[PDB]
Amino acid sequence: MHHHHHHTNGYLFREYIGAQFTGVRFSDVPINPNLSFNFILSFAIDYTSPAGGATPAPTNGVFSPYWDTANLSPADVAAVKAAHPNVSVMVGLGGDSVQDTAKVFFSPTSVDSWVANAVASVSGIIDAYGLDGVDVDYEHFNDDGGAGVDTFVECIGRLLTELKARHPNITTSIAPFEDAVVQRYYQPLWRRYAGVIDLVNFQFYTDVPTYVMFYDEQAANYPGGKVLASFKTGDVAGLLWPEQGIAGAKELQRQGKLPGLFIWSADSSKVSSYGFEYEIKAQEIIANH
Repeated sequence: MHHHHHHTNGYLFREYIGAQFTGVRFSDVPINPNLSFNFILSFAIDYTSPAGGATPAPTNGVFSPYWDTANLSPADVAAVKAAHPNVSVMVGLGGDSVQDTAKVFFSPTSVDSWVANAVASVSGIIDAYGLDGVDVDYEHFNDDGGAGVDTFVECIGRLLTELKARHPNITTSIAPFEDAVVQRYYQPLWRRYAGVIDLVNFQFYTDVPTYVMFYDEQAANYPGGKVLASFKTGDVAGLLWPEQGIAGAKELQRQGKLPGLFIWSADSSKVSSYGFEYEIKAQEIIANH
């Protein structure tokens, strides 16, 4: 039977930046003036510092910036936004590791204690940097006796609900990927708290044979037409990866299935053999339907 024609194509491009300390600055990244552009500062983490060889440990939701704050400061956020009225800057929470040391687990002491610490500390980072929202990117779960799915759903849902109360215009997102545990944690969060989660930054970087079939699996896992496509730069596999992402994004857009697109990461692109070419190509697609 005919499938309903999708009507979701949008004008959003997002760029993760700051995790890899390659000297990248907002001003290095080409910004297409004909779309909505977001940077995502990578990452604030509720772990202690690894500086000088210390072992990071969970802080129960007391987040600190661990991106390259020297090159991506509050003044730098203000400057890129003054030069580019289409730019917003968000803070990412979590990520894989604490500056390439300990893996970042979702490890609350309790819902209420973690939420209280997370609201205060993340609101503090949003205030200090003048930010426009928050991306939730927990990727490691203690799924065999540690903090379970309902604890995660309540922690993130209540954090985003209170931030939407305190910063009513902010943009929230979640960043799941295709891992059975990760999907079990994020799918019920979207079901129970979609009202306070604006975007799904699904990481597409399976035996599913095509990019669009893989995307449609996630559109069905996270209903509402707000799943962004994505790809990664600076890959061991080379330009094969990003070229498949570009082709996938073009095919999604042909089908009305491309609300937006994001790249991991500015830092990787900067030191790649292709510079920011994929940011330019991705933004050309998003700006010119």
